[PDB]
Amino acid sequence: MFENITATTADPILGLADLFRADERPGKIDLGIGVYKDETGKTPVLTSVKKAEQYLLENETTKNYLGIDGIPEFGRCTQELLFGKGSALINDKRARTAQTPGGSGALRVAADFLAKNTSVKRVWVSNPSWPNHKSVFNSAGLEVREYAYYDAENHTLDFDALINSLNEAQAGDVVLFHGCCHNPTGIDPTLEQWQTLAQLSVEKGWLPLFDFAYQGFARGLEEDAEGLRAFAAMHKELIVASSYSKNFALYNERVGACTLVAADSETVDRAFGQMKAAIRDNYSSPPAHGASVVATILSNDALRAIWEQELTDMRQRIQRMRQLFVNTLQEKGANRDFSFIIKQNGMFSFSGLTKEQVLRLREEFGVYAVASGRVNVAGMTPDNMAPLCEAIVAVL
Amino acid sequence: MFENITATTADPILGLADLFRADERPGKIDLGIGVYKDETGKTPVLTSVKKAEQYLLENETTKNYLGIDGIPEFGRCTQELLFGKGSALINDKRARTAQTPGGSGALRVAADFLAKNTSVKRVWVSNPSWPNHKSVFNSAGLEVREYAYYDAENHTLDFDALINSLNEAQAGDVVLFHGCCHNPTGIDPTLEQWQTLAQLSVEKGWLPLFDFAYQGFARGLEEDAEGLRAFAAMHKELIVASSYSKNFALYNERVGACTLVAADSETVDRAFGQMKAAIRDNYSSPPAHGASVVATILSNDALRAIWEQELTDMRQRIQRMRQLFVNTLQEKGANRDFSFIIKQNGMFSFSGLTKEQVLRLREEFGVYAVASGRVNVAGMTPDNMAPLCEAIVAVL
Ligand SMILES: O=C(O)CCc1ccccc1
Ligand SMILES: O=C(O)CCc1ccccc1
Repeated sequence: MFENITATTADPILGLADLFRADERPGKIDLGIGVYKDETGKTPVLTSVKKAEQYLLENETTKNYLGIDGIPEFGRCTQELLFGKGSALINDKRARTAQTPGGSGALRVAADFLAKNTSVKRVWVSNPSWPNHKSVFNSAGLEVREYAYYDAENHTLDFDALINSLNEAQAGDVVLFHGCCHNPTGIDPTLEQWQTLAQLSVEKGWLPLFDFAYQGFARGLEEDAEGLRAFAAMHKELIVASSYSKNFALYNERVGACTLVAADSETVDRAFGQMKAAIRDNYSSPPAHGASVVATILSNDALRAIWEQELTDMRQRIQRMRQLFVNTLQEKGANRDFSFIIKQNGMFSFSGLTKEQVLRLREEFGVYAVASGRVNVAGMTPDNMAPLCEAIVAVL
Repeated sequence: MFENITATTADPILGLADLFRADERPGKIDLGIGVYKDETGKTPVLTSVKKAEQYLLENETTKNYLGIDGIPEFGRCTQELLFGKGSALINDKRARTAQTPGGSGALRVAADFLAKNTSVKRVWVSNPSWPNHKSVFNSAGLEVREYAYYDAENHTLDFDALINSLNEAQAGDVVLFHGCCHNPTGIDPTLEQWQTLAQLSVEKGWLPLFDFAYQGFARGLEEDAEGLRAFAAMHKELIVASSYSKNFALYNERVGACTLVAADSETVDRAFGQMKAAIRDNYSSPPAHGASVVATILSNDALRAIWEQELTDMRQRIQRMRQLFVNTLQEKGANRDFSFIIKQNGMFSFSGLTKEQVLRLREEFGVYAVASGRVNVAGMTPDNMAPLCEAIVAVL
């Protein structure tokens, strides 16, 4: 049965770790997968996470199965982060949260739930795009269409092209939005743009799906949720697939959430029953450790303030690497204006490298960016900056 | 888009956790979900597990993503536990293991893999079966057929009927076997029957899939793997969905494995690529914490001797409860001979109780069993035995 299985296209991002590891060039540099690094080029455990885990070591008395939807206090903390403490969504009990294995898990759960229980047939995603969106949604039998998003001459959100692109999108189509730190462009709608989009989505009868993996990385926790909250103020229904992988540097514990919102409690509770059925046929119930850490941190005043400052330190270091990055490129002999890189949010820099230029950075310099030309600014340090910028300049 | 979604109960068995929880009667007894309890009626974290978490707290330096297939040492330890240390499957590099969130996650991964990459159309499952086998495989678009298994008269394998009912299983069909402690019946093939079954499937051209969640709970670690290894010795191709939820009392950390076996190394690597693609389309990569614990324990000599003793203590306690259970059924004047229960492997007794008797147990006595009549013997203590036995006696 297995002799004739055909090999797959390597994943443009995930496949990068093996290719990087196998490269024998001394001085190779990994700017691929979006993991935050410190000044030393390490990805450490957060001290607030270590404190929470020590707490769990001392105090946990069982590993008994969580509910299918996970730790209740986790869902409750997720909803405050997403919607704001005194939110009308929370007071009206209009939202149900399933703790999932990562925002990835939340995406797949959303996709299965929608394919099995609704009339949804397509999801609209942005180009440039995050590859797993089309992969996850297609696997659940959903068709995926692209909307336009980016002006590549100006390195700007092309707002009219976004809207014109979606003239197409019908009532009961899903439209996917990145809550902040658009992956890969780093360009986000303004508040006013978020409000226009929200109003258009209501009028068009779209079902909004927010992929929210970077809360805290654009401007800060509350300001990063403005876009989502503006959609939340307008809509009877939406889904949020959120992650704690990046904001807690908890990548490998797979901590995320699928939040369902509907017009009232009755409806959301009833629809959430079928979300649980979608999880049943998948991984059955979610992993306790990472979510308990996040719930422990978010529930304790003192721990939370420790985490919040760690998060801003992460964000400030990336801002510093972005200034250093555009400065070093100039100094290494790039003509070009690269100031547009300073105003991209999140972990990445995106300009306009072709696949050919990316492959050359790799073969010739051992510098690994993603096939799309996306570079991990958060993987840059004062020590790799010079060789990495020299590599980039040579391929321009 | 959500208003017409219909009320449902998701997982029937996990659904019992809630039914049990919401019940306000103080003498309620839980005999549903297969979770081990100690003498005090608690589900403690294992000492070996606490020791491992302690080590991890003290020594982990990163939460950077695992590879799609998880911790390499976890994979190694799994295949050794599965196939034996000297195995030709290991030396010949014919097996690839992905760490998954539970054996449940492994079943889903296996099903998507098959649905997507092979011409497998149907999966044959025992009668009776674990309920989630059917819904998992159906969710991936695979027909599920039933084979004869349990002789509900002799409380025995109806082996000849099993072979008759599999006559129509075609070359390239999947046949699902439980590695040991068949759930729910507690009746496993003998080694000789396993050997007959291994011969037949080679002859018939079936793809065997093993659900192996109870290694160590029938007779012991190596003894329980005998059926699997008799299949491994004969087959070109094979899939194992194994779990550490029960043997490490680690239910909520979601620790399992999907093992793929093919004829040679090139074949298994090319197909495993597509297994990785099925995971990428799903939760992307598995949770580190639980599997780290298991890898920590299995690769350190003293730590694993502590674990094996704890597992021995779990099995030995269950057997003492089985004996106490039939004896006190008798003493309470039971109107059927329940000595057949002594012969069942694992955590359960499949007792022959009807749906009516199950509902009356729940309603009159606050004793909660699975609707099939399966009761969790591992949830029985000396303290709850007499009340639960008077309950069963009254409904017979
Ligand atoms: O590099 C990224 O885009 C973020 C990390 C990631 C990559 C692929 C799947 C899940 C998370
Ligand atoms: O009770 C059982 O059959 C074992 C525990 C379990 C139940 C449902 C999903 C995963 C594991």
